Amino acid sequence: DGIYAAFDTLMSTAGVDSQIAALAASEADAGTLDAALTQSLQEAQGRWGLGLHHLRHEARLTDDGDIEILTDGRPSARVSEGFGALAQAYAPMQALDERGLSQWAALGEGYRAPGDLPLAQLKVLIEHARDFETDWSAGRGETFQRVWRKGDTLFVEVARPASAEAALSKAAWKVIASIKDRAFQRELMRRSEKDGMLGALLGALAQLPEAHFTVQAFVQTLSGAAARNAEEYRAALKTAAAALEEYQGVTTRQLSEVLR
Amino acid sequence: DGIYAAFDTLMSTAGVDSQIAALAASEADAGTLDAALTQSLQEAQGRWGLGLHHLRHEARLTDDGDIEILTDGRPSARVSEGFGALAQAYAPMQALDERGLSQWAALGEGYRAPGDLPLAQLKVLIEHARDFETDWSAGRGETFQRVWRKGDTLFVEVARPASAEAALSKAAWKVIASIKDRAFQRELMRRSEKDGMLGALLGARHAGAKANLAQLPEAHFTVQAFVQTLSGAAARNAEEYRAALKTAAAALEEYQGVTTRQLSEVLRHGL
Amino acid sequence: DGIYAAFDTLMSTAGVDSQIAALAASEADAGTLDAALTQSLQEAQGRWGLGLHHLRHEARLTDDGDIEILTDGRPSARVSEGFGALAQAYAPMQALDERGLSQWAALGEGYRAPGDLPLAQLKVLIEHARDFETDWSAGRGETFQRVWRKGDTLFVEVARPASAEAALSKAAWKVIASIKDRAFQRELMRRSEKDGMLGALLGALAQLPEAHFTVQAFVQTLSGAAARNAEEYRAALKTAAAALEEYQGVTTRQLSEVLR
Amino acid sequence: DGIYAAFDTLMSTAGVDSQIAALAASEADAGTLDAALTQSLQEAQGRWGLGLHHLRHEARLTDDGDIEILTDGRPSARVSEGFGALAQAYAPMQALDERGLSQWAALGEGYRAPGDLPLAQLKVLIEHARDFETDWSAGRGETFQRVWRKGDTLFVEVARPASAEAALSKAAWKVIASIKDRAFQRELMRRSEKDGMLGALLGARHAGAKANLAQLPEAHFTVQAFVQTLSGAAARNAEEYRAALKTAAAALEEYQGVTTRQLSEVLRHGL
Repeated sequence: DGIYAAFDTLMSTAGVDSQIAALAASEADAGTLDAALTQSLQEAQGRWGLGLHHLRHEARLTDDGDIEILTDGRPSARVSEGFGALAQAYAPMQALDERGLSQWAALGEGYRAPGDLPLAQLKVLIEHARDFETDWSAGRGETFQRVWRKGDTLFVEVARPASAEAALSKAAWKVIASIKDRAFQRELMRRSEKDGMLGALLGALAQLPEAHFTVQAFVQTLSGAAARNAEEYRAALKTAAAALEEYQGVTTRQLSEVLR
Repeated sequence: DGIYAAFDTLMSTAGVDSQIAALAASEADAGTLDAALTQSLQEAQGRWGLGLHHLRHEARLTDDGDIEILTDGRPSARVSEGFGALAQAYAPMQALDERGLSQWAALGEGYRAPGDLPLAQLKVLIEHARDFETDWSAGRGETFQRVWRKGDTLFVEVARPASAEAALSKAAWKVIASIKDRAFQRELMRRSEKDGMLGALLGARHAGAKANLAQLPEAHFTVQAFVQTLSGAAARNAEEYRAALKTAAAALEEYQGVTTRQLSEVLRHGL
Repeated sequence: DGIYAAFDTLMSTAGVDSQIAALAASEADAGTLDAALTQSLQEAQGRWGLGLHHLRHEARLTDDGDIEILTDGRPSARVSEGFGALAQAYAPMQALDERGLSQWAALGEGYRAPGDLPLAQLKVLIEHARDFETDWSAGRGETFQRVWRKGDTLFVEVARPASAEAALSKAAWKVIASIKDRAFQRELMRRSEKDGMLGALLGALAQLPEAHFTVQAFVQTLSGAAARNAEEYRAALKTAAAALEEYQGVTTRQLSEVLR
Repeated sequence: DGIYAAFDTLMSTAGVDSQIAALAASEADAGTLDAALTQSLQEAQGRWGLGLHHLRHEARLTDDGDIEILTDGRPSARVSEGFGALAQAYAPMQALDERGLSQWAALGEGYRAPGDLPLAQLKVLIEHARDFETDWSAGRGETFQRVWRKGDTLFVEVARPASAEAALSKAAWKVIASIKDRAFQRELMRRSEKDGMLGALLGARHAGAKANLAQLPEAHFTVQAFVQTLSGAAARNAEEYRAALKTAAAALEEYQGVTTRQLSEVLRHGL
């Protein structure tokens, strides 16, 4: 179950407990496995902060027993090629500004409401518009928020962009601070002075998916009448911010564990 | 030659100067004539007030020298069948409330906002929503309004519902008030108290006038609405929206007055 | 009990639980308090790694209710003048090399055995010499060791020199890594990038005794026949190394607590 | 003049050429004479083998023209009191074992290493210890050794214990073996079998010879030891230590042989 386990780690870098290997162990058929893979990939895309909401992300089993990742049904990458390869495949499809926020609109071509829109106007849009989308707006705790509705589903995205290097540095900091051996810790803190906690931990990388994917956002979804309710929108925004916090903490602790 | 003038008179009831007869006489190719017929009939559909904005309306020439009208690619009627036949074709696809307003949405399936939305909320929708539609207003008399945007075009519809019979009755009231023979007009009013003003007028017309009046398109079609369209940046302008609402209201009033005058001059010249 | 509490913190920087304020609260007389102060000062001198074993360190109550610190009976400093003042008073009496080890001999003038002495020769000196002293020798875990006998007491000193700046940096590292608030921690780690964890913690010093005194050594003492036994010497060396480790850990955790 | 020569003869029993009489005749000031007396007597104390290294030995002139000997600043005897009186003064401060070796330590209170310490351990002590002392060796016959360092000076003491009576007995054996009168020597041996060889010799001496022999310092003092001293770097040299041990042993042998010859030439010249 090598490819299944690799997909499991790829999902775990986004805080997704896909359990794909366990599902394959239960003699699940190709369709059920593909549906689970696609659901996990969509969940992880909602958290990676790549800004590809305009594309349909799917994952399927191939004839040779591999897992293929596709965008809009177009073959994008395969797991056997490595996680860095899949990041390289995703890169040209992205468009990021200096803040790490996606410049693409989730609804594609069409009007986009300004990010500095007053809350009363946003309430009007929520209650009475058909489809709408807002640009990135500043939020609490150095985060950014936006919202868009497609059909009968309202998506609220809260993002704090973060490079993989920063998360690796934070995890290495925590790991170095948590070392029980005094002399070993003093040596690592000494090497850190010269090569960062990066070369401190490594001296004591691309294969690990955490070097390419880290949690940067979270998308919460409302459906039905809840999609047209301001109370539900605010509740979803709060839950999305809390989920971003929780999943970033989970991923940083997981990275610390894997570096230990 | 006759069918083209018949189409022209059908369009004239909706205020459309199609000039199809002139285009036919100019020996224009088929595609141009079908395009002109389709554009004229689509223009007239927004004025007849049938509430069929969700259907695609087309008109094309057929092999046997007639004009065929189609909705959603499905044939509906031929012009030679008569105007009442066209009305009977359009009727089962209508859904009107007690006020004479269409209950169908212009955008089809989807959310429609309530009517009488405050200027602030409607302004937010106009400036920042992608596509939207509102229900009919409460009314300012027998005049109602609604607005919907599709893609890059905003449509403001102002409708004063009126059947062809209602317009003919208004014209009949006008001509009876215009009659200088006081005894004759008093007699006509005495018969009207029993048989309706329209029926009283028709009873004093020529022999077989009812059969000679069903041949006119105005007995089945009349102006019930006016749609004013904005495009581009003006489609997202609340000021342009309210100005277009006023423009459509004034245009509807002018058109209905013109139909009233024409129907009065027809009923008086009858007998 | 301000001066008593200040002396208590001064002893706590060496890991000494002097409890001087509690003793003064029990209406202890001047002699008992002075004896306790002198014992605590000697214990702290054994751990500060200042290399002043050749001097007699005493502490006494003054007529005005202060505490006076003396070397060889000569007034050296007073607690009311501050801990930095006492460090300044101790500084000219010191002699330290590039490794942070004291160059002074604990027995004063006289012969000093080389630090690279073979262990059999050291055993002979332990069993049959009257008084002896060895220079600093390298030991396990980046530590250094030396031994000397005066009269009927054998002292084994194990030292890992460490500046107060390094201990402060290590404590700030631990405190930053232990912060429960994610955004606050990210801000501190960001400021650290520019001003060290020093300005990171301070921006969110000389008055605190930890800025001037930190644990650098430990001295274990044997008496009687145990002073002339090689087994006892090796056991004392092991206990001294373990005590150095334990007290350095205790002081670093205490400094982390006081910076939190 | 007599007391100075008496001190000289007292020193001669320990191999010290004090020349106090010449210094007195040279009219040297008091301080010089006291210093010379003290140095000579301290030199003789290390050869008499009384084991009083822990005491400070001094000699000084007094008001009445005599010489007073002091230990630790306490007066002990005057030279005019006789040499036996000086021996009786020194005796209660001694502590000798059955071998004639002093049980007192040279460094006083403190640790003393066992004797017969292997060359390696003793070498470590010599090179790296500050101050140390060892007990007496097992002996190589009646000759014993020990070593102690104080400050910058190392002392190696080699002792062959012998009372003045023992040295006189050895000299008596020598002179009796030297006697050419075979009948006389056989008679002396016959009396010696009963009264000791020394007593047999003294019985054949002059009248009142025992009273005429107590006036000689050699009846109470004799060479029992030799101390060789190293200073400075040589005080921390094991090779210098062993060389000094050999030097002290040879010097002790030479000194005791000289005393034996002198005592024999005195006993023979007696009668």
